[PDB]
Amino acid sequence: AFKPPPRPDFGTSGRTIKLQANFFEMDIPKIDIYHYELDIKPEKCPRRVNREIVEHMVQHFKTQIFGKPVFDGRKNLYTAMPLPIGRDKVELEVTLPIFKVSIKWVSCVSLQALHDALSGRLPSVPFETIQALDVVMRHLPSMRYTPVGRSFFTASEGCSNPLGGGREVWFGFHQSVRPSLWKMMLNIDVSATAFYKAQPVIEFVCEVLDFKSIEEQQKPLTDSQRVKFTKEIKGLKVEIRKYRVCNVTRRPASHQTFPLCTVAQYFKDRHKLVLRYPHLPCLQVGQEQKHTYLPLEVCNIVAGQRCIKKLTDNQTSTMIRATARSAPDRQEEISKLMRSADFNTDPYVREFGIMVKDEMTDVTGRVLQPPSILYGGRNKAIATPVQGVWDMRNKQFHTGIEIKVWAIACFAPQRQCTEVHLKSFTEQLRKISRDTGMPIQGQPCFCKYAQGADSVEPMFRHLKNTYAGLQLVVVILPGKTPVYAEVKRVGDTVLGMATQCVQMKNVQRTTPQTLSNLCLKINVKLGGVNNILLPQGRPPVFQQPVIFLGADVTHPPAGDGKKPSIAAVVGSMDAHPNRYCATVRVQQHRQEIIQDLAAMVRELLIQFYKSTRFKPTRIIFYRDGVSEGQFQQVLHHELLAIREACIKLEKDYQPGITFIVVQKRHHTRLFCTDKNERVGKSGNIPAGTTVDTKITHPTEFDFYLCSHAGIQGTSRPSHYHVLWDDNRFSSDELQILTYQLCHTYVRCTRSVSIPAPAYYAHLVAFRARYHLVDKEGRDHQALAKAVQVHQDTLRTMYFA
RNA sequence: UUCACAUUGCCCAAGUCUU
RNA sequence: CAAUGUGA
Ligand SMILES: [Mg+2]
Ligand SMILES: [Mg+2]
Ligand SMILES: [Mg+2]
Repeated sequence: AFKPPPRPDFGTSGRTIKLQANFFEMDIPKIDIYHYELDIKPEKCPRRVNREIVEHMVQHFKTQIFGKPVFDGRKNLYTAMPLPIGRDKVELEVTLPIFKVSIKWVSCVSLQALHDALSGRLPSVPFETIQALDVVMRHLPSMRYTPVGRSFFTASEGCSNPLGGGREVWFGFHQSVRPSLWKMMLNIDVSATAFYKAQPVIEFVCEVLDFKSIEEQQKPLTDSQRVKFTKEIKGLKVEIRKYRVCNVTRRPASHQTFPLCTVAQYFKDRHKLVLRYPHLPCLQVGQEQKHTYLPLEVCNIVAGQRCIKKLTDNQTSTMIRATARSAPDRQEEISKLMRSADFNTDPYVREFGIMVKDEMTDVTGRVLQPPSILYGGRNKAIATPVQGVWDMRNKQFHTGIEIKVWAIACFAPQRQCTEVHLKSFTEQLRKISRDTGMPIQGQPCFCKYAQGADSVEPMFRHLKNTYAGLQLVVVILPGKTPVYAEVKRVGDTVLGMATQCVQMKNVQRTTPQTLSNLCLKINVKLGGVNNILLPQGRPPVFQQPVIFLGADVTHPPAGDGKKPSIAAVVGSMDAHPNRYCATVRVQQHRQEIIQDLAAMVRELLIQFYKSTRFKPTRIIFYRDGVSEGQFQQVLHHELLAIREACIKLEKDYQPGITFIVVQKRHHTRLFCTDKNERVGKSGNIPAGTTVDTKITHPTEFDFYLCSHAGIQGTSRPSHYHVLWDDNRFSSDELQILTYQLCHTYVRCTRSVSIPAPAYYAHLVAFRARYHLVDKEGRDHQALAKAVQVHQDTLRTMYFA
């Protein structure tokens, strides 16, 4: 239960399309290359500090040693020809404007054995060899540019992309080495992120405070100003000799004091310095408990410090405006980068005789046929998606819900959302509900204005007790408000009542499209079936009972230290497949492995049997958001968790488990080669484009599938990787199955970018995160209850 | 909080050392 | 899901 299956075959389905991928072929020599371990003392040093130490050491000891190594920034060094070593250590003493370095060889890396693994000759790809190659390609840019993850950022030359607040956009590129069916590939993609301007602190103060210039004013800052500035620069580094800021003094430099005495005076006396701006305070740097101080005038923000904090609304707006790029525009920016990059020239890439193609790799994809969507009513109409989109005009829900009892609760101000507005909104919504098959048969049995989160629970309690057979509460919200989270806390977890919130602006001015999409959510929440896949058009897997599981963990934002990660798992409850149920848990901070999966799957198998009266013969498990580096760890725990659930249920119940990891967030981009193939304004590849050759895995079962219409920017083709498959799918069937599952998403008449089960799992997790707002053993149980839905909500699609 | 797509935020990675 | 855009 620990090795992924081989690729069973290649797909044959769909018309072919010519594509270019942001992969660049690598020509690698077959040689033994020599790996050395390293030790640098002290070893609490930053990665970049260590690189310097090796850099000098290499030029200092050039005679009788090293007479062009690469270095991974910690303890691994690679050379193209052997050193004067053996397994003998060599204790070296290096100096840099006081370090000791150990160099003990470890092994030989065979680039020969890598040609084999890329062939059918060898079963496995040797990670240690791929690791080496990565260090080679990364060595130069890790010192020229500023690394962030697997990317590299630098201030663009001649361009300034200021964000305000003392920030600006830096442009960069992702870089990674990947084996493939064809060759080694250099994956390159352009990116941008926020950095702090290396301007004087004085100018940094200005932009943060919105001064046109300093001297406005020459009075000491208001505490409102001194605090806001404290928030911006604390934790940043500054140079005079670099230092990190840990505090901003309360008193001006003229009257701030320390035991050797005014800050102004020490610079006046010791350093011959009279300060232009005594009225302003001082940065406290170094150790918080020690008493070092610097005035702002003698300090610069040191370059290369990424902005870890969230951008403001306007900074975000600016950032997007800068990096927004249609697919051709994006294809051209990667291309220009690679020609410019001059990978071949790099002297370290040369030491290892590596050659990189300057042109994007050509790959042949296939564009799969969309499934037909069956509707109900008397029409029993069939929708046919064109380019990943269809519509509901002249169509009714497969199983529409008749709404007899419902209510409206308006938390928008009466002045702003009038009874006319609500009445007109009710008129149109009823018109669209009729055209849609989910007839709202009469006016609401209750319609009252309210205010504040305080009125929610009593209102909803009154409703539940007063109106028998109450199906729905429509809730009008003024905009962004804590009432929403409250409405859902009470509705989902406290009273178990269906609610549908609507922004006030979408009530004041309705449209047929918005109301149609709104009915999609309502009908589902009330137990309806919007549509189903054309039964006779489904893959053979449906000939027997099968459950489709979607799973996902959602972790806390950057910089957060204590919030839990939220695991969510959903399972199909019919043979369509359309109706899903959901389980959800809180678990350890930033743990990807779903800890309580067995319990979650058991719940779903039980409810599947209660809904369908079948026991699944197969389990198709779509698992979102696991990266290659976590495949084995995740699969081991979660495959065994699914078996565990099955085994503790009955007998020998051993359905076939297919384990698929879905990755939407990678750096593979696909482009149309021929301009006549590009779709829409964004110029993206068409919905259904499938790639399972050339750029994919050399031995294992994986494929790219872009299942959605690209509206804007460059589409992300979702990657699927089969980690386990008891059911022995062919490439065709699984690719078609995955694609058809993208058309079973109930919130829109579109093919979405990942399978509905996986998509729902996101919605579920995000809803759990909403139940926990401002609430995040005894700690665990408190949160565990916050995300536990009512008994009456368990079997619903409340998350729609 | 009508909805999708796109940018960022999420596991891996990255990150952390005389006033 | 939140912020920000493109769209229906
Ligand atoms: Mg995730
Ligand atoms: Mg780590
Ligand atoms: Mg949005």
